[PDB]
Amino acid sequence: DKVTVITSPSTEELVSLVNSALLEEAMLTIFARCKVHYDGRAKSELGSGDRVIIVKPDGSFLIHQSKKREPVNWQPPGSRVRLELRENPVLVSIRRKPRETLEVELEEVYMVSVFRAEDYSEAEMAELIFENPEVIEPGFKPLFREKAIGTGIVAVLGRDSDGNIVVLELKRRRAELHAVRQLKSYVEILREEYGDKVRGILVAPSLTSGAKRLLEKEGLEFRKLEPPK
Amino acid sequence: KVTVITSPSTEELVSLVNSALLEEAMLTIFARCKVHYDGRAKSELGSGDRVIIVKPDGSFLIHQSKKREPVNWQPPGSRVRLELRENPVLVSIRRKPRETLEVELEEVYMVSVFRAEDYEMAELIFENPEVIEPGFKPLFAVLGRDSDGNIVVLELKRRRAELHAVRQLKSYVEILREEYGDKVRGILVAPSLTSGAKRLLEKEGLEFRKLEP
Repeated sequence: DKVTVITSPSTEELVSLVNSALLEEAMLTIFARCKVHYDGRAKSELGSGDRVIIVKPDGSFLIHQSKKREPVNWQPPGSRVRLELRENPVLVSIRRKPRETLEVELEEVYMVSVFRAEDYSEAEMAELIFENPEVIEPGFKPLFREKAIGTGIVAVLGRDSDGNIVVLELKRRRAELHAVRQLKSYVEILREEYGDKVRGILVAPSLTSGAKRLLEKEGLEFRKLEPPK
Repeated sequence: KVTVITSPSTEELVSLVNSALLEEAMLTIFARCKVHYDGRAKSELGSGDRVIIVKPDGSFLIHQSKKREPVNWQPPGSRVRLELRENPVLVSIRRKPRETLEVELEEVYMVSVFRAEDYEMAELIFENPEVIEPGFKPLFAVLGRDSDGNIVVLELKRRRAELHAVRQLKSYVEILREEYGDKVRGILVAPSLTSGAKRLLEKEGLEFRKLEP
């Protein structure tokens, strides 16, 4: 029961999902043609128009119009939300301290949705590669690991299926551009010595797309690995 | 107006995203996702359930289950494209300054497409006086007569009524009380009042009626 969705709901349906959401501490999201009234210190009035309404379990109220960025009207966490029936169903958000009120009259509700959403060491990578070389490449033979020459960089030297030297630069975190530059340098050294057979490979959970660009541009490669925890 | 799909295969996802991009419609997707944001400015957030809203103007909004502001967002005047990968990724490109915001969609709960784009009375009282109260006789702000033969004051406002004309109504019914005394009544006519206006209206004894142009 992760997501409930009712498209063009009825009154009893709307009240059902809305109240169930409010009670169950879930995220309520409603796409609607509505009319907006903000009564308070800074007065605001919005007429009929298509809007997205977002009500968080902590009380946060958000009204998003068709454009821009920020909400056209919003209420802070800790505020109070309730659905009261009138000629058309009305979503009332009461912020306290200071006490101000935001009423959203729902003219037509196109969609109502209840979204239940929960809140909230590179060496082990190397040793993992050694334990199972079949992670990186087929018939991959790892040879040795090496670290901390003039830096903190870690590396794995090995041989591939067809015999070429392979360097592996491991990054615990997401792989930046800098990592690709260092890998490139290692590779160009190894190239200078053992010849051009050698190919380097980046090992890291992911990368910035810039890093992928630089990778495909300098002839290097990438391999996906997730650090154990 | 609204097109929704629950637990989509990547075909459905990419289809609906392309539909949002083509038709200039609002794209809303509830998903458990992993959030990467990179550039000269850097932000990284792990797995969790989030709501993803892409507006036709290029605005990108990623909302978590709490607080208020988006957990990550991209300004209006940007570029959003969905690319298939290990898991399908929404990539929002901001240029000048150039930074990029990608969400890896691990589990996609729903995908939705949504359309867009929004952005005197005195005579009406004279004609059909039953508008104010049953058995109402209008005379000549607006002065009138309640069927008990009483002075009835009307102060008319067009849009939502704050407390200004409530003070006005108080003073008007007060001088009308100087002449004609008790049972003389002021009335606030407007499509809507404010809580303050409502309370001041109720305490000082005045009244209210619903009328819209």
